[PDB]
Amino acid sequence: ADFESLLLSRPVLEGLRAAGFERPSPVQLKAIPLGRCGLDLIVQAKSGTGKTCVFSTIALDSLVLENLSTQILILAPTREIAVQIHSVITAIGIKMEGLECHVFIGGTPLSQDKTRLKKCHIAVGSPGRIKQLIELDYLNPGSIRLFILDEADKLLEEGSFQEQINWIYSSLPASKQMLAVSATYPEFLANALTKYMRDPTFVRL
Ligand SMILES: Nc1ncnc2c1ncn2[C@@H]1O[C@H](COP(=O)(O)OP(=O)(O)O)[C@@H](O)[C@H]1O
Repeated sequence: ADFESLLLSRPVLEGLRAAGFERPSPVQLKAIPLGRCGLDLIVQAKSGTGKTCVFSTIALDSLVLENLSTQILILAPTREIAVQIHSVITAIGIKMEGLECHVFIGGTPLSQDKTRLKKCHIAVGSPGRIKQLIELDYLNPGSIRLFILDEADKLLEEGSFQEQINWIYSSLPASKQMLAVSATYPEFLANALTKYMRDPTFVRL
């Protein structure tokens, strides 16, 4: 089956092909329609199966491009992974004129993040910086409808970002979709995600 059978919009289809993604991987076949349906997803599959591309594709297909507002928030456990996500979104979104996707990490002045957030469809960042930006109302979360956790195991493990993610989650609108993707699903992650997803759909190979 091809990407067309997944009912993606033409700009996303064209972007996928331009970015070198000719046919969906098994996890993409399963997860993309469920993502388009608006369901909360837990996608658990090993590294390299295509999970980053899954959520990036669901995200881009969901965007109202003509509304220059932050509709999608994506968290990553490291600065490098935040940038990797940005690279994937920018590649697949290459046919979407005026797409604004930006990375929010430590080391840039907050005043510059403030300016960048005035033109930002998709915010990608680390939990600490994103929390700070929401607290300052530099990122007003009122237009966010899709909240994505990449490497959710690493995000929510002991000594990581559960407190900040709980806080961010609570700041978001009541009505929203969440996606969590992870290589593993240990008890701590199963338990943590009950805070955010009432009755998630699981996607596994
Ligand atoms: N449909 C596809 N066709 C070809 N290559 C793909 C496809 N989806 C992902 N890839 C590539 O496979 C690798 C792993 O994808 P990624 O989305 O990073 O997986 P994960 O997040 O599960 O580790 C990357 O190099 C990515 O560019």
